[PDB]
Amino acid sequence: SQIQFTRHASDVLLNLNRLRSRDILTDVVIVVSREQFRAHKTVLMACSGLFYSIFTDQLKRNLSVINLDPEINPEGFNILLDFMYTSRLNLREGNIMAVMATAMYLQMEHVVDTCRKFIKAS
Amino acid sequence: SQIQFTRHASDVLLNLNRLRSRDILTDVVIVVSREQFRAHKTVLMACSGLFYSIFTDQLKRNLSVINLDPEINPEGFNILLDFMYTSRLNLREGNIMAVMATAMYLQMEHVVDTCRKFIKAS
Repeated sequence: SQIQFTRHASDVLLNLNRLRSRDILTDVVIVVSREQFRAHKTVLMACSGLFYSIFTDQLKRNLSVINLDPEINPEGFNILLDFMYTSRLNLREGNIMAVMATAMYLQMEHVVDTCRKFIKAS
Repeated sequence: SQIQFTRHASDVLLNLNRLRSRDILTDVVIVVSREQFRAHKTVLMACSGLFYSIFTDQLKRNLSVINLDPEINPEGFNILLDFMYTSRLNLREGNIMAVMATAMYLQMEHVVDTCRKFIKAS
C-alpha cells in the first residue's frame, strides 16, 4: 500500500488557514449581521452541509457574497469558521448555546454532537 | 484549551479531493507534457514550495494555466498531486527516481526526504 504521511492533512489545513490570514485566494465574503468574514469556498464546503449545498449547486456556485440568517451571531460563526480551519473548537459555558445553534444552521453535525456532549458533561 | 477534533483535518482533505474529482471550484490547469491536471491553487500552495512561490506573487496569482518544465513526467506529477490531496504517496521501485526528481522540482522537501529514505532502505 501507499506510504502514509500522518501529519500531512494537519499541515495542509494549517497552511490553508495561513492563506486565509493573508487573504490569499479567498473567494467569498460571509456576512453575519454587522460583521464580514472572508474565506475559501472549498474549505467551507469541506466542513459545512449548508455551504456544501449552496456551492455544489451551479446556480449558486459563483456567488461571492453570502448573507447568513440575521439571527446568527458573529461570535458563534467566527468560532465555527476557526474550527473549520484549525480542528480546534472554542466551546465554553458562555458560548455553548450560540455555537450549537449556529452549528445546527451550518449543518455541522459532528460539532452539534460535540455540543450535546458538552451539555451532558456540564 | 480548545477541543481538538482529531479526524477533522483528514476529513477536510478527503472532501477537498472529492471536490477535485468532481471538478468543483478547481481554478487552475497544470500542463505536464501531453497531459493536463485540474486542481485547487490553495491546495497546491499548501503542499509545494514551487506553487506557493508562484501564487503568493500578485503578478502570478491569477494565472489559470501553469506549464511545468517539459522534462517533468506526468506519472510522477500525478503521484505527487494525489499525495497532496490524500497524504498517501505511491512510491515504488519503478517510479522512485521520477517521483523524487519531480518532488525536488515542486519543492516538496518532506517528500524528497522520504524518497531518500526509500532509497536507503532499498
